Amino acid sequence: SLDSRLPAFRNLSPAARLDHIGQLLGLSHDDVSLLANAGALPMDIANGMIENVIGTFELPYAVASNFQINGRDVLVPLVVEEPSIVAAASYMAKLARANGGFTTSSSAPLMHAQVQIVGIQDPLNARLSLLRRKDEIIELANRKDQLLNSLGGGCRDIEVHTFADTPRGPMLVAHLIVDVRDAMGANTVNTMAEAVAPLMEAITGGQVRLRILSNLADLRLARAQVRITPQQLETAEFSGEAVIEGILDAYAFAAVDPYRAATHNKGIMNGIDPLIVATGNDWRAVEAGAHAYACRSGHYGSLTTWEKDNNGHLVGTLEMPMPVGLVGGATKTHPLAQLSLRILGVKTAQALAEIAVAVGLAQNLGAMRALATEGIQRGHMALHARNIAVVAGARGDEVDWVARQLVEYHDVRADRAVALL
Amino acid sequence: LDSRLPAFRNLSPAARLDHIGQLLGLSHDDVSLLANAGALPMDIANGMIENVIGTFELPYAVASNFQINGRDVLVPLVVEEPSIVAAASYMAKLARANGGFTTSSSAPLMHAQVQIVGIQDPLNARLSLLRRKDEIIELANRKDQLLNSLGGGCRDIEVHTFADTPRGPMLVAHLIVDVRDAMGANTVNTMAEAVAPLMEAITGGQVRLRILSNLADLRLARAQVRITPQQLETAEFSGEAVIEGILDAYAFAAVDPYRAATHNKGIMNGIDPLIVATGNDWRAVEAGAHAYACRSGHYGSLTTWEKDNNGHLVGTLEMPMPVGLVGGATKTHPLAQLSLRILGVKTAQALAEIAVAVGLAQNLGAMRALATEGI
Ligand SMILES: CC(C)(COP(=O)(O)OP(=O)(O)OC[C@H]1O[C@@H](n2cnc3c(N)ncnc32)[C@H](O)[C@@H]1OP(=O)(O)O)[C@@H](O)C(=O)NCCC(=O)NCCS[C@@H](O)C[C@@](C)(O)CC(=O)O
Ligand SMILES: NC(=O)c1ccc[n+]([C@@H]2O[C@H](COP(=O)([O-])OP(=O)(O)OC[C@H]3O[C@@H](n4cnc5c(N)ncnc54)[C@H](O)[C@@H]3O)[C@@H](O)[C@H]2O)c1
Ligand SMILES: C[C@@](O)(CCO)CC(=O)[O-]
Repeated sequence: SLDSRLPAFRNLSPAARLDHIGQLLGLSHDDVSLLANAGALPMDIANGMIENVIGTFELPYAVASNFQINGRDVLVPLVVEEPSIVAAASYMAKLARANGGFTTSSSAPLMHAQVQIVGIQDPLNARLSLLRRKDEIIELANRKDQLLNSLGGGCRDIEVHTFADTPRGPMLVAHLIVDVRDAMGANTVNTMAEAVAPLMEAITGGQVRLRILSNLADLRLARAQVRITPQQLETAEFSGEAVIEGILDAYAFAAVDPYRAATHNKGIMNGIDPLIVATGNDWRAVEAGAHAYACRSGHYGSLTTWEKDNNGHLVGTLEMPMPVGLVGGATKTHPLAQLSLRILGVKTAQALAEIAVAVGLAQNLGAMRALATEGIQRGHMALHARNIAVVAGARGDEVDWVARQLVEYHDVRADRAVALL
Repeated sequence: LDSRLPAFRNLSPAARLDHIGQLLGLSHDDVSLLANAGALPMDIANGMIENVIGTFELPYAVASNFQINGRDVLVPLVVEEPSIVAAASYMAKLARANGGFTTSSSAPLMHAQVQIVGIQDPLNARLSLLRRKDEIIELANRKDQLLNSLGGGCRDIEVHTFADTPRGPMLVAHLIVDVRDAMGANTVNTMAEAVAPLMEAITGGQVRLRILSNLADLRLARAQVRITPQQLETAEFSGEAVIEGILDAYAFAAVDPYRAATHNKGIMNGIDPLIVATGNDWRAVEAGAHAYACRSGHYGSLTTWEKDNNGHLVGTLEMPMPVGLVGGATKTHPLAQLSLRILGVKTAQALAEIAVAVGLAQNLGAMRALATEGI
């Protein structure tokens, strides 16, 4: 069984870290070659992915340590540009280990396919006409994709919503509820929506406009739970019971003030989005479903919950839409995306979804723990000290050195870093 | 500069590089940053984030035809999904015929929250804190003599109160800070941590969070576009019919969050790649975008689409856009500095105005294609 603790991983060299990861996972020489050498994404593949390609763009590729999900250790690849993200997530995962790690689950990979109908003077009546013939509609959609049905997916249901008074007149919107298995679902549900559109026009007598997937995938939920004891959060300056209370103060702040909830949820996506990028998935789709879900109640609030249990332990949850894919798009064509999937060892898209929410939950806890105690700057600015040196006017050889002087004076500021003069 | 770039799509990436270099007078140093893979050295990438074991590549593209306030610009984009660069370049082409994209922006102002709990008289303490704002503003600014010399710094204080939370009433002070050419997160977090003790001394509570807000509604960027019906006539539909179909798609997104989420996702399909190419924090931009889209309590569309008195299609995009030319990873990543040289931006707000123009163009391309698709 795998062991993800990785002692002293933080201070190894990039090549030494890569060698250590290679031995743990049994990666081939070609696998480690893809990360030890630039240009893993070939120009012919890149030119065929998006338009007007003139090259490639690199971001650091990292691994978060200590993660244990449903009793099994996991290494998590992350691709991002911001410091302290990987460190905080590894820290919080380390704390979660002592109490069993993370406990996750997920729903079926259900996606919405919208079919918008206009030009109807009786949208409410047309909705009942569609619901009456729903089996005839579901069958038509499922006969368009026999492979997905053989894989255990397909259209499961239809639901119809009406907007009888819009500025452009009455509107009817039918939702196909489609199990997309291991795909993100975009092209699967868009094709079904195109297939059922003429039948819907005949049933309702209106004009179908949009046939498009919805990114508010509130039926594709992934969940994560975590428990932290007061003893794990004790510092030389704060008691662990006080840290837990401060974290609860920060959670209620996010629940009532959207100015905080936006930043609170941003910290969650600081952990989720790099995993999305590392696996070649669409991070815009994940961000849209996350933040829109955060306002489903009519008030933009926190995606996570934080509570104290009857034992005084800090318990946290994260439940959110998580539409990710193992097949389709850049997940299969980017060789480093396929390597990330092998590093994770995930065998279904839902398994990858559960890892993502576990990381996001850990990320949010890391920001809150720092914010409630010493502040965010002490630990974050220390890992940011190289960039502050480049900003103050050094950057040549005067960098990688005056960063130390900032850290040792516990004063990573541009006003201080310019003490080069 | 002429950003039209004919015969660019079917060309080769080298000839594309050859072009872009010729149009801007790029150094052979700059051209080699993109000709040879590995513009980010390990020594640099190892000091950017933690636990670095490699680098991860995404295509680096340039959208054509864009024109902002009369000035032609080339827009670098970094993303994995197709059709984004093409739809943006073809919408920016139609915008050229009517003057291009027209943009404006507010001052680069960011919030810094200081949360204070345990105050028994938070409403009274709010006025006591506001009356001594000049001390708080001064103290915050003496922590960044550099920003103040460049014309920035903490400008104002606002105080909000929440008398009804399960953890008691809270007083939340907002530092209003001009961050000039930086995105501003670390900058205002330092200021927030610096003024918290004085705030506690005045209010008598206990300070908890000292952190910026990503809902940066004081750092708005605005974009405008105009399209005439003759530009939109297809094979089966008239240009007037296409405009009406685009308006139907907009009202759809305006009433249904399930559509608005996808509608706004298309907007960030154009913005986020520019954020990446310039080495900026795309999580902060995404959070500010979507939280702003539901400021009314109803999650709606960030863009607007109307038919003016001439029958022309007119679109807008106003949204928070905290970006930087300096700070974070912008000054550190070599290709990020190259992206800024390709763009020619001199301020962070100028980068912001370009971002919203690309998002507006991306949203138009998505709606034009969806509205014209036949049954
Ligand atoms: C982690 C810190 C940055 C510094 O750690 P420390 O000094 O305090 O304790 P330590 O004993 O030394 O390190 C303990 C453990 O941390 C890991 N570890 C430690 N250093 C490591 C390293 N260099 N490499 C690898 N692993 C490392 C490593 O696993 C280690 O275990 P080990 O014993 O070695 O086996 C912490 O201050 C911490 O989490 N800060 C929180 C920072 C944070 O959230 N950033 C998020 C981005 S901002 C913003 O976008 C988000 C937001 C705030 O706006 C959201 C919101 O508003 O909500
Ligand atoms: N939730 C969030 O959005 C969040 C939270 C915490 C940290 N961060 C991270 O903070 C970083 C952004 O912080 P930052 O923008 O302050 O960068 P920075 O901290 O790297 O640099 C800020 C300093 O640059 C100096 N400066 C010099 N010339 C300047 C000029 N013309 N204009 C403006 N500043 C100038 C200033 O003195 C300023 O203090 C990002 O990496 C971001 O990911 C983000
Ligand atoms: C086309 C679109 O779905 C982009 C796909 O990534 C956006 C939209 O529906 O408006």
